[PDB]
Amino acid sequence: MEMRLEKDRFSVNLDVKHFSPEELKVKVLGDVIEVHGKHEERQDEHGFISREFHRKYRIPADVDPLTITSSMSSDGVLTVNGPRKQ
Repeated sequence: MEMRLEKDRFSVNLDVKHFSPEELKVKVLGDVIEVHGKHEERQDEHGFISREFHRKYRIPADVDPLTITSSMSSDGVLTVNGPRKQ
């Protein structure tokens, strides 16, 4: 989901509730945030399921890639954020 852009901040949210933190990987390639999620076959309420996604976000030009950080909430939302340099 969301791509919030403040004057002095940068923040993107992603609903990854089906993936455990160990099943997710975030990589910063230049000005691109890459999020990869993959989980092997798992039983759920409906049957059995495996999933995989690869999401790419464009970072604003005024954001130092080195300052990008991330976090996961209890509600399974992944947030990637960084300070704006201007």
